[PDB]
Amino acid sequence: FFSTSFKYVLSACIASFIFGYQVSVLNTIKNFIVVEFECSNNTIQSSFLLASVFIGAVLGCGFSGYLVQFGRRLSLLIIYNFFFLVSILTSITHHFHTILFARLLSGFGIGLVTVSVPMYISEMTHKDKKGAYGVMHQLFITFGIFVAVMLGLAMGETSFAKLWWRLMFLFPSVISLIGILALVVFFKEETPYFLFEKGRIEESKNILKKIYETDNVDEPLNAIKEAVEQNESAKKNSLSLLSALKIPSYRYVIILGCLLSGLQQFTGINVLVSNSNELYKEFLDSHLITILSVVMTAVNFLMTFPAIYIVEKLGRKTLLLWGCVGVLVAYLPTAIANENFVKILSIVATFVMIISFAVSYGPVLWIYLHEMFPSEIKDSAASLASLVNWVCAIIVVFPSDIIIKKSPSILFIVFSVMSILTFFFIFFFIKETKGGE
Ligand SMILES: OC[C@H]1O[C@H](O)[C@H](O)[C@@H](O)[C@@H]1O
Repeated sequence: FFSTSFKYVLSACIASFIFGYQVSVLNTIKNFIVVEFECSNNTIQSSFLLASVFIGAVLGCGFSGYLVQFGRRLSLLIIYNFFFLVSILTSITHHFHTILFARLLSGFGIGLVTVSVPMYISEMTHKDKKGAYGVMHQLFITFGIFVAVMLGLAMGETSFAKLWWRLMFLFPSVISLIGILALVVFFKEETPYFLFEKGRIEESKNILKKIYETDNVDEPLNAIKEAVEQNESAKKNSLSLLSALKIPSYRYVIILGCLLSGLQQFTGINVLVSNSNELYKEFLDSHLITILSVVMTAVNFLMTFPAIYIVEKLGRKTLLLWGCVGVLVAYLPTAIANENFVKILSIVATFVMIISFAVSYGPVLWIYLHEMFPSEIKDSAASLASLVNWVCAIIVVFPSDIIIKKSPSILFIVFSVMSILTFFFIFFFIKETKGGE
């Protein structure tokens, strides 16, 4: 291996770290902002504010199609400028209105990352290393979440606090300023799949010529030529944004693609992300909440590492099924228990689900998505599938908190039904991809 392939992956992964940090920055220092702003109406406003990121990420995943059409060059570059300017706005805080709009674009930006970065990795790494390098995207999403917790709880236990949580929202602007200037050493080249948009064939050759340092790249460029000629034809055919529902041959991929992306949220990951400091308040103290959460995100970040190597060994379908097994062992034993014995099962729920998610479904989705739909439909369908993920985030998180307050037994039971449904969905429909186009 030649680390120049990984070099371009890490440069795009700065945007994955800005996503993960934006997701949980406000979710940790939420209580601090309440002090200035105004429980009660704050609980309602805070839920509205949480939604703006999910509603914005839907619109981000939507736009990162019209945007990616101009290249993953501008697509990534633009996020770093945007996120630097959103971080400047989020940091200037006064009232809910300002921070709702600011955290709506922190969601629009986040959306772009979910489509743009996995596509960049998928479109520059070798067929055989595609999965592990795509796993990097999640490895920095998870790292972004944990960093936010360690940075925030650093102030935990004020005048030198009001000038700190402000400095926390501003942190991703410096990271974006790093990433933007870092894509001056890297972003003088765009992924070889740009052969279809621009006939810069010699430039396309010189991309793979540096990636693996092989001067004769007749193998992947003639493989890209066959994938580009399939696109060149479809444009003359005029295959619409849809045509998936119109053509049964294309419906089986768009529907299964959207279904798998949506089923990621029907696991209960973002219930533990957005309500880390809230869901544990039911019994556990404020001193305990901060510990069980800082350990959780550290575990979540650490568990993404084993996925790097086992995504090419087992594959994508083999890993997906194992994640659905571990989630049944995390949900069903806790579901019947609540119809010292259940206090132990609380820690089992805390980590068994986190452990099985970060190594299995978490990264696999964002890499399996850019491995499906081998033709022009690729970028197109990969944007709408990732949008369903952010649509489902609203569909899962919102009712989950309502149902946790009324009956937790029914909640863990419905999540175990989905844990059975997803396993048998992957086993019956989901393909296995280890190298293609
Ligand atoms: O690690 C947690 C994260 O995993 C994935 O990236 C999901 O898409 C995201 O919604 C979740 O917050």
